[PDB]
Amino acid sequence: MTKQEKTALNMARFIRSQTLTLLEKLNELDADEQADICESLHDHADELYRSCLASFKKNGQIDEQADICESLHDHADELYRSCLARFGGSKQEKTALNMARFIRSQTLTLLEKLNELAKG
Ligand SMILES: [Zn+2]
Repeated sequence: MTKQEKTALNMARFIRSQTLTLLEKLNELDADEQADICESLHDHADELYRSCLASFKKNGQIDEQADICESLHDHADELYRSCLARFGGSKQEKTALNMARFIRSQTLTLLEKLNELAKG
């Protein structure tokens, strides 16, 4: 596996955990809709990672992974969007929001590094 691939792999796994850490915080606020969205988000992160391991162990010939990540970014964005439309203004809520945004960003750059990888 190359440094490129590894970084991209190391970014995917990181997202699998973050979706879990934020899922926790989301449950405490009883933000049921958001918690539900984060789940699909987490489920997409599980498929994306697995798919990348498969490729990076054979050959970094990624293609579907890029497609997935796109769907992962959509959720991370949707998640952020919904949180930005229903949260009050407390500390607890402030954190769950910035983490949501943080994820959105991490999924953006992931998608980038994956695309720059599908073109060789
Ligand atoms: Zn999972």
